[PDB]
Amino acid sequence: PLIVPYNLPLPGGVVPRMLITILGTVKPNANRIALDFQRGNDVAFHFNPRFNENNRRVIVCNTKLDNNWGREERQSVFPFESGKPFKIQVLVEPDHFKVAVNDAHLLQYNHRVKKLNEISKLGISGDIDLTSASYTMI
Ligand SMILES: OC[C@H]1O[C@@H](SC[C@@H](O)Cn2cc(-c3cccc(F)c3)nn2)[C@H](O)[C@@H](n2cc(-c3cccc(F)c3)nn2)[C@H]1O
Repeated sequence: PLIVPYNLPLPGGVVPRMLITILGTVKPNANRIALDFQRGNDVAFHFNPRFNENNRRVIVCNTKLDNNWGREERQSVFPFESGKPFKIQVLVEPDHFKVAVNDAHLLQYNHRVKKLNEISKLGISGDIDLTSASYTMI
């Protein structure tokens, strides 16, 4: 039963074969969730499920550099459900982040920030009850 927003340090940055697992429950009437992999003030990977963008559900992914957002990558497959428990897994691969939700592959995000060892914090925010956030090496 962790506090949101939650900041999870990633000691020494991310590395290929690192697996991050987030367990929680989506609040009723949730509007948004966000995972922010941070390199200092920059956001290397922003993963942003939106439950009502013009009455559509969409996942927006982006990178923020020098306080400016880049080109969005959008995914219309939406596995989250208001009120229900979820599992997000982020596997770091050499050329992308690989995201699975409830054990089903969802998307890959090509690395725009290439100093992977400097991506050393994960922020978790939005309309969820957070149960656990951890990492391991596979
Ligand atoms: O990009 C990423 C950014 O977006 C902006 S909103 C502006 C664009 O969404 C508009 N737009 C559409 C398009 C486009 C591109 C292709 C197709 C198409 F149809 C449209 N191009 N630009 C949003 O404020 C940003 N944010 C979210 C949060 C946040 C904080 C706490 C909790 C939480 F859950 C989230 N903090 N900052 C972050 O999410």
